[PDB]
Amino acid sequence: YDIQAWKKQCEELLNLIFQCEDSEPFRQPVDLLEYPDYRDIIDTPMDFATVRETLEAGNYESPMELCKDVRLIFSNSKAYTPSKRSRIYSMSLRLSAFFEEHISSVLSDYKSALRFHKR
Ligand SMILES: COc1cc(Br)ccc1CC(=O)O
Ligand SMILES: COc1cc(Br)ccc1CC(=O)O
Repeated sequence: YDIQAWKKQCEELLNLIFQCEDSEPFRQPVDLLEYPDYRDIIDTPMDFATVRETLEAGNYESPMELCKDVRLIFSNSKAYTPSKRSRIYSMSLRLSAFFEEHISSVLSDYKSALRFHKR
């Protein structure tokens, strides 16, 4: 029932994401020089370095907030892709499946810890 445990769990999950090849297009903000129309389609850019930095600065209050930002990386990829068969979008789907598979217990444990605290 550790209310703070999600933070290190998210740091470890981000380490796994950064280790894998599929995260390369999502590690840093999208290069606007290589994709000049990006901000015409995407309102809120997001990347894994920004998520990790927000976490490390103590600027997430819960794993749900981190999860909303990570999901924004994947929804931005889906919205910017010219095709559902594109290389970068296909990497985003694999990374999203891995992220969802691992964030589920982090969210459940956190919500369980808060319920126990409220008793
Ligand atoms: C992650 O942003 C993208 C998502 C998709 Br889908 C296609 C291209 C980009 C730009 C980039 O390759 O950084
Ligand atoms: C850290 O990422 C992974 C680790 C393992 Br094991 C399997 C799949 C992935 C996701 C991906 O490579 O897209």
